[PDB]
Amino acid sequence: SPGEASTQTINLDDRSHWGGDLKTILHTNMPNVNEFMFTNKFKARVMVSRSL
Amino acid sequence: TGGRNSIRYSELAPLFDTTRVYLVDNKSTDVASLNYQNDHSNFLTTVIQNNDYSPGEASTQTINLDDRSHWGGDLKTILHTNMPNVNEFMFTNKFKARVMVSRSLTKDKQVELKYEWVEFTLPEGNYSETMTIDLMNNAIVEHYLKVGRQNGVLESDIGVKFDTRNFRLGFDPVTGLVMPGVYTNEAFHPDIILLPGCGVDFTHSRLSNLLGIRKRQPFQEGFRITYDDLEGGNIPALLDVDAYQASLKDPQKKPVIKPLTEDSKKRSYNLISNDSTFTQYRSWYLAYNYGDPQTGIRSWTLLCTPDVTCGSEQVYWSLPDMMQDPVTFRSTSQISNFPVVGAELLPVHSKSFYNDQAVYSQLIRQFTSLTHVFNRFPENQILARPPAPTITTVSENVPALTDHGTLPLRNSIGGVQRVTITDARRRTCPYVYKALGIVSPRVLSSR
Repeated sequence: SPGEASTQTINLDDRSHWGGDLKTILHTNMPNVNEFMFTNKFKARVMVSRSL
Repeated sequence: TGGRNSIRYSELAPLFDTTRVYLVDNKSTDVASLNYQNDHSNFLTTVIQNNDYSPGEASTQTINLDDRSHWGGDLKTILHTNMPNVNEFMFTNKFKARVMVSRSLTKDKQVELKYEWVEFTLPEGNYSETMTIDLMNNAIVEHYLKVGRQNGVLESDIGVKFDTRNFRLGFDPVTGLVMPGVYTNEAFHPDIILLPGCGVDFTHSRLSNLLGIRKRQPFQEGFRITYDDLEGGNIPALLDVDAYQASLKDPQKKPVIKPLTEDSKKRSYNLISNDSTFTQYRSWYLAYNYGDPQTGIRSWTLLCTPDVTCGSEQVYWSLPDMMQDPVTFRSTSQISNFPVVGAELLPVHSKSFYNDQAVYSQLIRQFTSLTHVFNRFPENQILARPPAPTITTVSENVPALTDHGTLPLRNSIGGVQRVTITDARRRTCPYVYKALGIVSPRVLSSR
């Protein structure tokens, strides 16, 4: 079971300090502008009223 | 041994050399909390027999066989079932047969006989060697009703019957007839009586074994036995008793030649020719014993003892959480593939008893009275009711105090072990009332 597996363990030998090589494959699809990367907002000051 | 013994538990102190851990189901605290949704053939047990801890909590603690040694334990077990003779699981409640299902005068003036394969099922229950047969014949009839008859089918032509007598004892080498005018109703092994255009298949039923008709080379998926197969060995016809007796008053030939044709209530005995002394009805027994041994069924089939149990099948124990996985077994979590530590025959034997009721019944239907759903054709000598054999057998369940060897086990036995009994096909077995395991670890070697 996945649960059951969560119990078992891989045991690198105890008598030695071990190390591992970590290679990874990352793939995204984030868009140009969006709310998260803060590319969808921007404050500007404009004219909002004109009266005599 | 020396420092390698120590069997330890949380603070409870050092125990030295073999001891005993117990695998039990009936443990009260466990039931309620762990194996609620499970059954006796696949449950969880707390092996920690310490009164003070929750079952959950216990599931944490562990029995530690000393680390410095490879340990082993003796596994004795008590298995007790109660599985019935016939049932859906062991495939003893189903069996396909091909019967007549329609009879109508086709469009011109010729006729039509259409046949079909139908699966009949028995009411689950534990039966006799015989009453089982009967249940089958009945199940054939029960169908003839819902369909057969109400479509031009006359009992005078029901296609399959499971009887039990040697339909050719009275037979006379010259007259070509069963002289005594009655097929001597003594029991001699289950048989199968077919008719033209039909037969039976056991491809998916152990009932075959109940009958005692085994395939001469079993590992062949498929078991169909049809008319055309039962060659040579058609039930000879009964001689006309009356015609013969009534004669002898006046070249000058006698009433012999007359082979009866039908019986009271005029049931056709379907004779091949208005000539031939042989009826169209064909018997397996007859075939096997009397027709060409090198060509007949005697060739590809084998005649043998009944056995109600339908076949001694075995079961497999598995204690995944407490014992090292035997040689080639892969370790997993798929219940239907756990490692196996012990095999044993499923606790069922066949007791035999002497039948007095053998003849008692021949002296009650000779003195007319009601009928059973079993003898719906009393006056037929063929669709009659197979004679009860003396010595019936009955599937009987029995406790099996078995004992598997001594197995290698892990040195860190979990607070909660999982027990699992499986069958040949690998699935729990509903018919298990009690499983009990006793393990006695003891040092085997050193690390």
